[PDB]
Amino acid sequence: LFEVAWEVANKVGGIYTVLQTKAKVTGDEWGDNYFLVGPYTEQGVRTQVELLEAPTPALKRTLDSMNSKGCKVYFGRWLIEGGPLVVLLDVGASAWALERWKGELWDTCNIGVPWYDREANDAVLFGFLTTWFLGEFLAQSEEKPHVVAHFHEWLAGVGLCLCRARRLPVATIFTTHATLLGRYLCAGAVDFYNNLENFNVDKEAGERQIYHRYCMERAAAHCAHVFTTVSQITAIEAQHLLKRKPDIVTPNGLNVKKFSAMHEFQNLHAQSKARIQEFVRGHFYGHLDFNLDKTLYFFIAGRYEFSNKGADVFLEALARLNYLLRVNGSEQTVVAFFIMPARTNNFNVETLKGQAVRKQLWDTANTVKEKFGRKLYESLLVGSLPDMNKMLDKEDFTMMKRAIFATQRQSFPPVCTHNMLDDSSDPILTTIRRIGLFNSSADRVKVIFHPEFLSSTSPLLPVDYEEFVRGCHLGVFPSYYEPWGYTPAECTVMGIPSISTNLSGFGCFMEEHIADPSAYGIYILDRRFRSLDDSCSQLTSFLYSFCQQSRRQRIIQRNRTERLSDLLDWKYLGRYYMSARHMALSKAFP
Amino acid sequence: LHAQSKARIQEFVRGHFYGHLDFNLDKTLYFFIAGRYEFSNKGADVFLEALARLNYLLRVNGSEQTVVAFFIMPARTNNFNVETLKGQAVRKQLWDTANTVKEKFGRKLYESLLVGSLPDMNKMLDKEDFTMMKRAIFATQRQSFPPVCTHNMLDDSSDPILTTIRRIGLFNSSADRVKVIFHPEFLSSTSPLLPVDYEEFVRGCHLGVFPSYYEPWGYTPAECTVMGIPSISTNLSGFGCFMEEHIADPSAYGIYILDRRFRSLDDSCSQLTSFLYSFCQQSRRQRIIQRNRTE
Amino acid sequence: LFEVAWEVANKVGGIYTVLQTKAKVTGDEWGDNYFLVGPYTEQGVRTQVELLEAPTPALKRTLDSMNSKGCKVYFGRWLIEGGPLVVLLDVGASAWALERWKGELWDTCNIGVPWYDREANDAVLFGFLTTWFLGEFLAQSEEKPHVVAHFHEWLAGVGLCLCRARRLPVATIFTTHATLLGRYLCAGAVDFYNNLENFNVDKEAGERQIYHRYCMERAAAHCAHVFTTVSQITAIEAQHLLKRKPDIVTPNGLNVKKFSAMHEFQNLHAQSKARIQEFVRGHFYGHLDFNLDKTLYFFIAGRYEFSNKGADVFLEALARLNYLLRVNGSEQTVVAFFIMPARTNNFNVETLKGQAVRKQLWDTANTVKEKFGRKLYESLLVGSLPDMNKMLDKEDFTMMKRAIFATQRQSFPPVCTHNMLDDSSDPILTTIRRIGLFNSSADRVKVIFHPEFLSSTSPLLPVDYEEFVRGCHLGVFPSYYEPWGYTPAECTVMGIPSISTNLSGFGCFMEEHIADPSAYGIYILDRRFRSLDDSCSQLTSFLYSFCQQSRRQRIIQRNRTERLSDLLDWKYLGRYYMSARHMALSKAFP
Ligand SMILES: O=c1ccn([C@@H]2O[C@H](COP(=O)(O)OP(=O)(O)O)[C@@H](O)[C@H]2O)c(=O)[nH]1
Ligand SMILES: O=c1ccn([C@@H]2O[C@H](COP(=O)(O)OP(=O)(O)O)[C@@H](O)[C@H]2O)c(=O)[nH]1
Ligand SMILES: O=c1ccn([C@@H]2O[C@H](COP(=O)(O)OP(=O)(O)O)[C@@H](O)[C@H]2O)c(=O)[nH]1
Ligand SMILES: O=P(O)(O)OC[C@@H]1O[C@@H](O)[C@H](O)[C@H](O)[C@H]1O
Ligand SMILES: O=P(O)(O)OC[C@@H]1O[C@@H](O)[C@H](O)[C@H](O)[C@H]1O
Ligand SMILES: O=P(O)(O)OC[C@@H]1O[C@@H](O)[C@H](O)[C@H](O)[C@H]1O
Ligand SMILES: OC[C@H]1O[C@H](O)[C@H](O)[C@@H](O)[C@@H]1O
Ligand SMILES: OC[C@H]1O[C@H](O)[C@H](O)[C@@H](O)[C@@H]1O
Ligand SMILES: OC[C@H]1O[C@H](O)[C@H](O)[C@@H](O)[C@@H]1O
Repeated sequence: LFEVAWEVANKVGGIYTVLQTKAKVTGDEWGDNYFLVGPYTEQGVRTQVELLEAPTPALKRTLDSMNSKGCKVYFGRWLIEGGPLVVLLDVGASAWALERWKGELWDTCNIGVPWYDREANDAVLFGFLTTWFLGEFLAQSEEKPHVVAHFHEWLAGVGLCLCRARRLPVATIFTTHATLLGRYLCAGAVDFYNNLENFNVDKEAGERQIYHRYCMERAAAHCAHVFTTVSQITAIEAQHLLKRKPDIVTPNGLNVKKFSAMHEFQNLHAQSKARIQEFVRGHFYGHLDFNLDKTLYFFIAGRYEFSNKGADVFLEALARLNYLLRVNGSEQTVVAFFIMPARTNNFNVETLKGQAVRKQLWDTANTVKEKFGRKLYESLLVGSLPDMNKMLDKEDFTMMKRAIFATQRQSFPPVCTHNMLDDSSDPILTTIRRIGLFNSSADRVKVIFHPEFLSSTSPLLPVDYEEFVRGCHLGVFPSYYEPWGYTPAECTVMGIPSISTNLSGFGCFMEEHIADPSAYGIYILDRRFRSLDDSCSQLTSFLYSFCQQSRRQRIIQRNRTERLSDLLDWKYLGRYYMSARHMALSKAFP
Repeated sequence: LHAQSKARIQEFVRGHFYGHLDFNLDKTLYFFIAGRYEFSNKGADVFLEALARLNYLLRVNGSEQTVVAFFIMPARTNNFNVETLKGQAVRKQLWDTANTVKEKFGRKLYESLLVGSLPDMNKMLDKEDFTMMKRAIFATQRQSFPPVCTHNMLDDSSDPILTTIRRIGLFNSSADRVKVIFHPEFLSSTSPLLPVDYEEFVRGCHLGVFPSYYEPWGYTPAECTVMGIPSISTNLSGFGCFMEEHIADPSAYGIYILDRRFRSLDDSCSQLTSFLYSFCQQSRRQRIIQRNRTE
Repeated sequence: LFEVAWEVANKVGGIYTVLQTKAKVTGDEWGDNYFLVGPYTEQGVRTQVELLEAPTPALKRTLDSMNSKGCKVYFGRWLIEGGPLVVLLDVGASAWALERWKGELWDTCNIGVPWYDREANDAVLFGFLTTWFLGEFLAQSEEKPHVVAHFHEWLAGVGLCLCRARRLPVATIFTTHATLLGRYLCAGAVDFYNNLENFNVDKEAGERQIYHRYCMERAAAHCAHVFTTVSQITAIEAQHLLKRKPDIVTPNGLNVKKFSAMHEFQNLHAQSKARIQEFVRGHFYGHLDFNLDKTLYFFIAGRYEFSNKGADVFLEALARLNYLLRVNGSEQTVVAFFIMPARTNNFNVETLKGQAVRKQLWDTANTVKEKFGRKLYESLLVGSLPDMNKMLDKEDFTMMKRAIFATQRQSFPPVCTHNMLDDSSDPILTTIRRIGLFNSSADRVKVIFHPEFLSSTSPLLPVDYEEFVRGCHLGVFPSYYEPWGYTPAECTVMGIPSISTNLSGFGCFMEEHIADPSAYGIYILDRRFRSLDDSCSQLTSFLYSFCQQSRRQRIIQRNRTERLSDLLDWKYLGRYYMSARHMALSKAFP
């Protein structure tokens, strides 16, 4: 098996997660005949990969057959023990002969990549290197086994045509997880779901680009022995646009972390929410005028797509929910996070300063705490109950007064934790300042935009993504166009209720698998049969309905949402890959 | 008190010089010049010239000693800069990561001691904690040099201190034997960074250099000597004049009286450099004895 | 060099400390030609010794020359890096032929050991083994060097006669640190210092025993090329009783631990006194009616000799000082420790229970402390100064009341921390209950008898001896008969003022080395020209005078006492051993 892809060592939301979750089961069920191919980027990928430059059995012949011939191929383990013997390929090591590879592409399939975008050039170069490695392996192994080559996305789709030109006896499977042409039309301010058969692919390809990419994608789909897509909705645009109906639907699964107790995810949520509460206390210093027990943490994560990931409708719903909470005289407050990576330069002074003063207050309270504890210990040793007024003197009251005065703040807490280099052109900040949300005292919702992926080694918010998601209360992902949707998937795996859409692969998958959804925390939101304003109103209604329920109802809802983890497990969802491999073997050679 | 305050200053230095802790901290001496922001009156130009010269001698002498010189002179700022707060944040993030590995190691060691078997030291730490230590080490990697000013001043092109610092080529580099930290604000016990009031910080330093040209009496050296810290006064100062005829043979009690009346500016700078180097050469025992004599 | 002795691996107050302190300088000045010989006891001595059974250079010939011949010889390092290549000898391994060794002793010097005491039989067996090892080494080394053999005490004195019988060409030095006959006459309720020339050695030897021991000691003194003693007072009884005037006086030194700062011993004293204060709070639970800042810690340590170490006079002085402190209306209190090992079975329930309730109160105060700190942190985060009455609720007051009630105690704290198996015959407890000292509320002095050596791994008092001594305030050692005195020596080395005697080697040594003593914390107490009652009165006066001075005076006195460490340093006191070695070399062979 060869699961060649571009995201194996570099962290990107797509491809990387599905491969990392699949590797364990796909290796334990099959064995050491599982091989993974990907690129090399000088970004720290070697930190997570245990490279094996020295010769190693289980395809030891290529190391002394081709490595010392002007190429660069490594063998790694990934630090994940699913037996993922990964074949890492360097991109910049072999780039001096791009002209001959372009000529080879011209001879074979009249395709290639223009010099405008280096991403696709690197993808094609990696495809050439992968094809050379696979051919060398077949030559060295005397063609005794019939290996199956599987391809993900267009970043590794040139392998299909390269192998078909050379007629290598392998079973070809191609699985596209996102028709990028659909992605770039859905961002073109044009309706995409009302009609699909009225699109002219060649006319649209090129004004927004995606002409060579579309051509190579369709060539791979046609020439691949087995074609596959993520959701049933994915197959719909695949057969209507690429004119190649997928052989079988292959829903995306996850490696659920089973605990010895059913309620351990609740404890993880409690701890992570405590950490988020510490961050909130840091950010809203001098403005802690709202109860923190009535605070709910909403969030929308993923790549920074405004109209595709559904951030405009979420912000409109947040403004409306703020208006209803203000006019209803409610003590509930909602802190909404926005984890969408936009380029910054560093943090702003306000956020780091807020964390600093929060922990300075923590230190001052600690000091008074040890002094009080020592005096109380003396009193208990003597045998007299404290009268509570003889312990604290004038100096510690003086320093508490000084600390309180130092934390006084007149400006409002910032909406962005980082210092972005383009604030006049950022959609999120623009609409935030348009809808009049500035974390004010009167505001019932507080927006925090964290334009960066979460990491466990960050100066502020020392939580990785999974822990932070476990800490939140509701994940709102009203995405207009996205094939499957991972973020709601692990939200429901970790027990957090989520707001999906009927235009999403996750929402569609959970639509017909459960009778009466939204009773299990899956607030499916209709975006196909409703206008934008109606969808915003429905999102506001869903948010308010989540707000009105008490703590017991929230706990019960989280339990019900967690109970659905078995649907997205790779044990249940891995059978489709096995079926695809069986069809590929039957088509190529029994 | 000096030991505790120097420990706090060491924590601040570790925060500021994160990813650049290539110098021994036991060979680090903390000089400072405090008071109101007068350049030619409080003697900040001559101090910076002497700092540059002492850096040159320490570099050409192959010395392991390093000197961190503080400049507490209030100039109007707007807030801190991102680099300094970020440095404190990553320092205490490393502290938290080391703490986490520390509790895990302590629990495993407690289990081993309860069983009755001496640790073999390789069965305790697994792959995950090594992974997070590697990630923490990578996160603290830094390519830019530590800043010379902890705050964000609104006029850097017209500040005398920063101008002469960038003129004398001092940027807290790895090769630099002296590191300059300009803190344009009075110290306070309730500050987000450096949570020390002025007296505690002065107790933590090693030598207070106040080569003031014109000032009537001089308080800063007075409480420096009251708290035991050796000081460098001048014969144009009221404190220096007062201590001149009250003690036979000064500079044997930590009062490095510096002549600025009968000497030119260059000669005064050379004498200040000689005094700084002489303070640098003496060992820990000599420093302790000198602090006792000054107290 | 061969510093053969019985206390090299087993912990005994004498011999062990002097050898362990000397080894560093005597090895750094000379080198790897330094060899140490001692016995083997199955008591954990191998834990502190890195045995080298495998062959090792620097006398590698004996390992393959004699070890595989029915004997048992090891090579060790001691874990002390003074280069102490120690030659460890097993005692029980070679004991099957004691009859032939007894016959050899009869042939050589008409000496030996009767079967009443196994200590001296083991000593003689170890002496035979040492002589065999030394002879084998000379045979293997072709007698190229002229090694010097030095002997300590009568536990290794048979080596002198054994080597003299065989006429081995070595330079013999013998250093007796205690004339044991003097020790056992001074405990016989007979005056010993008024006259020395009127004693009949043979008549006294045997009724109290020490006949064979005395004979072999005097034979070693006569036959040794160089004879040496600890103090000038030691030489006095040596020449008047053994009839062999020592060649030179060899005062006992110590390896002083120099710190980078002069005042570090003050900080060590502060920390150790804090630990002793924790122990006192544990022991006196429910009876902490006295200020702990006015508490002074006196102690008398060493082996359990009542009339020789001066414990009766110390207890009489403690009772008198208690009477004066009571009638003077003083707030000062004195806790007097008695570290004298007597056999026990385990601790008593009261002391362990007291430590337990002390740390239970510590835990309860801690719990209230975290609750208070969290509430205070919330208040400071809000921005409001605490009003100090809204934080503590009824439950934590309830548990503080319950804890206070649980620590109520009606019986007085015990005087002995352990459970001794003979309380009706213990001199210390007998005189304590006679002088009416029971740690009462009215008592101004509190006596704690700890019948065991201090250790760092004890369930209570987790302090080794040096740390505890650093923590105390005054070491009272009014010893009647003891040759030199180590305990006051390291008391003054570590800065603690001490009360020595003019009958002591340390007191005599410090008498003529400093003008006007007792101005440096050395309270020399006259016991030769004064009666017992007068000595007790002088001790009471010294204790009261120490009590009256304030904290500043105590600190200054500790500084002055610490300044005298250079007198007892081995650098200054090691020249006498060098002189003795030079005389031995001159007498044996130039
Ligand atoms: O701060 C973040 C936010 C998102 N993700 C990852 O990004 C993926 C989102 O994938 P999705 O299919 O939702 O959309 P994509 O970002 O791939 O377009 C999830 O698997 C997350 O694990 C992350 O690692 N850190
Ligand atoms: O960070 C600082 C620096 C200086 N000072 C005070 O400023 C005074 C300096 O007075 P001096 O006579 O040296 O000169 P002045 O500043 O009055 O001109 C000293 O007493 C210090 O206590 C302070 O409080 N904090
Ligand atoms: O709790 C104790 C008490 C005493 N000692 C040691 O016992 C020795 C006392 O020797 P000294 O010459 O005072 O009298 P000895 O006990 O040898 O007769 C000192 O060196 C101490 O180090 C000890 O290790 N722990
Ligand atoms: O954050 P909430 O919705 O109020 O949930 C409250 C918390 O949920 C879970 O983490 C646990 O059951 C906690 O015990 C509970 O306090
Ligand atoms: O900072 P230094 O000059 O090296 O002084 C070293 C320190 O001085 C004092 O604070 C104390 O004596 C400390 O015990 C000592 O370690
Ligand atoms: O126990 P005392 O005799 O009262 O001595 C008091 C203590 O002595 C030394 O340990 C130190 O100087 C301490 O700073 C001091 O508090
Ligand atoms: O369909 C699988 C997932 O990965 C894809 O590459 C897309 O980035 C994401 O939107 C999709 O949900
Ligand atoms: O002379 C007394 C002190 O206070 C004065 O006001 C000056 O500011 C200062 O330089 C002087 O040393
Ligand atoms: O004289 C040296 C020291 O060790 C001796 O063996 C005695 O036990 C002790 O009292 C003496 O002070």
